[PDB]
Amino acid sequence: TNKITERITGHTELIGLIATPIRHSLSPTMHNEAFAKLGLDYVYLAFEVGDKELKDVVQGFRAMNLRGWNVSMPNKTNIHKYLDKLSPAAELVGAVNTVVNDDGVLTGHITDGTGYMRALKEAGHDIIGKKMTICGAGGAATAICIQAALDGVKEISIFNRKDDFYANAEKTVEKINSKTDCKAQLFDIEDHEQLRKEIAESVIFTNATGVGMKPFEGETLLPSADMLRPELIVSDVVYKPTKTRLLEIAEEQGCQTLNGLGMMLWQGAKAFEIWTHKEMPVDYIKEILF
Amino acid sequence: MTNKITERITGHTELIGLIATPIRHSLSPTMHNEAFAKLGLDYVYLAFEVGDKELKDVVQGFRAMNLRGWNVSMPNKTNIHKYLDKLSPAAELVGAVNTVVNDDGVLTGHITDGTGYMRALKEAGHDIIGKKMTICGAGGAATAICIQAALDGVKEISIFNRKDDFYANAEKTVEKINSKTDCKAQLFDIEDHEQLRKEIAESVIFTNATGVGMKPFEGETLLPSADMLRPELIVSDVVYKPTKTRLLEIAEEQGCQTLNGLGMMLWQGAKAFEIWTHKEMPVDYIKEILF
Ligand SMILES: NC(=O)c1ccc[n+]([C@@H]2O[C@H](COP(=O)([O-])OP(=O)(O)OC[C@H]3O[C@@H](n4cnc5c(N)ncnc54)[C@H](O)[C@@H]3O)[C@@H](O)[C@H]2O)c1
Ligand SMILES: NC(=O)c1ccc[n+]([C@@H]2O[C@H](COP(=O)([O-])OP(=O)(O)OC[C@H]3O[C@@H](n4cnc5c(N)ncnc54)[C@H](O)[C@@H]3O)[C@@H](O)[C@H]2O)c1
Repeated sequence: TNKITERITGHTELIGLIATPIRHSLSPTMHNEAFAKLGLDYVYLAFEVGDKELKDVVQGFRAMNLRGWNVSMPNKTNIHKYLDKLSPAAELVGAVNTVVNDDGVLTGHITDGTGYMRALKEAGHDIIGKKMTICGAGGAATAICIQAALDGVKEISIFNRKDDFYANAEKTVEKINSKTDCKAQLFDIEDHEQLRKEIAESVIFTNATGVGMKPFEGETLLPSADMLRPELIVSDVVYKPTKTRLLEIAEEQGCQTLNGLGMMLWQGAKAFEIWTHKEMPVDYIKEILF
Repeated sequence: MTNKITERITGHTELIGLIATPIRHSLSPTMHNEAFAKLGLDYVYLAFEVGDKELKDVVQGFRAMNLRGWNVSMPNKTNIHKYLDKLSPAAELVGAVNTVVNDDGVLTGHITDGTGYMRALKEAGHDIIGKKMTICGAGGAATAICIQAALDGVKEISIFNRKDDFYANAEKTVEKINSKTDCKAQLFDIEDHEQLRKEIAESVIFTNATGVGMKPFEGETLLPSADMLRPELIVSDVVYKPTKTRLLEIAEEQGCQTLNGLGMMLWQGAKAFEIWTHKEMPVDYIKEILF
């Protein structure tokens, strides 16, 4: 006996993911499994789209009436030119990773920061009204620092090395202090004495850099274990490995820890809720993915 | 060893589109997604509501998206050549495109309905190559069939159609056939029953390529009387919903061998499937699932 098994028919609609490289992404599995579970007639697909293709793809998407899509490197900071509106965070961050189409009007959103903050809250970590020291000034750190500010974190000390992102960090600081009530400051990651004071004075220490992840597995920006203390919360955006070097040291010091699994899941949920006004079953998806 | 990921669509899966409007009740996506699943090809087929105002932006967007290919239907078949790079011989002579394939950034337009019709006949043991056909219709499907038929080597084709918007198209099709193929084509009024009787009597096959037999015209047929048919004559209809139109009902009763449009539909898909993947769609397996 043989019958129809494909849930994809002429009624099925598309949610995209446009970036490059991108085909190894886990996001399609996340959303497809989420749609399947909820009985939603959508499929999610990734497309290799870069600078040269971006304008055409978005015009194409409007013409195809797509409900929305994700956007990843190297399009996140450029896509606003082809959108109609931006969420407060996208406008403040200057990056878009999620687009939604409402009656032809394209609104750009940024869900990485939201996801990160949500994952903390779900993990039972309250950093609202408290201080955070964070490493990094890239796409993720920026979204985290701004969403954190917008959510009510009182103070953020940012540490980054003197590379291509330091100037972005400076903007993040300036953006945070001028258009937010959160107080932010930037420090060189090599300023180890300042790093010590900032960590001691923070309820959370967060890695938002590629350090800890390939090609830097087994490496941490943390110079010494004695900069951590038992009550300190230590988090990392990295989740492959499930325990970075930083999170290993953290456990050894008695700290409570959290890798990036939560953040990737909840940034997916955010996107999903934006497109469907439904809650992604994170616990279910989590099981399926890991 | 457990693997709950039951969804075969990942960041690797590529897209084959269908652009037209209306188009969401189309069966094509089931057809290809089932074929892809069965063969293990990492592809998915989706439909998009695309019409005149959206066509140019969509095709330009599929190029940017580097899609492998897509199907095209009403009302885009005759306008799409404008945004393509090359056309198959049949696509250029027909002037319509229903299938596009992207080879290294170069988009080629193909027309598979005529190909699908002829293939279905051959699979059903009917050889009309070098013979005469009488056909009813002057719409997209009839035009594709007549032109492909001529290209495949049909010797002569008598076309019948009512005096509606399509008659002018028929005349054009006749001219295309006579001037660029070795086939002889003539056009007659469908209400000229005596010419119809004669053409059918001189043909090896009689084909309906109009919407008569299909709702809102079920139970109805353009064939004025059973008298015009005979046991040897092959009678075919492009319609397959219903699977047995009044025409095929009458033809059967007169001892004729019949064939509905179910093969045309399957083999039109098969052709597309083959232009895109260079593989054979398993028609037999897909027919079980669909119908
Ligand atoms: N959990 C999630 O869902 C999630 C989401 C986004 C990003 N991430 C992870 O966060 C990390 C950074 O992402 P991004 O998009 O912001 O990257 P990015 O390229 O935008 O930023 C790179 C950041 O890491 C720093 N950096 C890189 N190499 C370094 C080194 N050797 N020493 C010191 N600092 C270094 C840079 O200064 C900068 O702050 C990646 O590992 C990524 O996988 C995780
Ligand atoms: N088997 C397949 O895969 C396949 C593929 C394409 C079309 N079709 C079917 O073939 C039929 C025609 O397709 P098309 O796209 O060429 O249609 P079309 O709208 O382009 O053309 C309609 C044709 O039918 C004729 N017609 C319609 N109503 C009539 C009537 N009451 N009396 C006399 N003539 C009439 C017109 O004269 C014209 O030639 C439809 O029923 C369609 O569903 C089947």
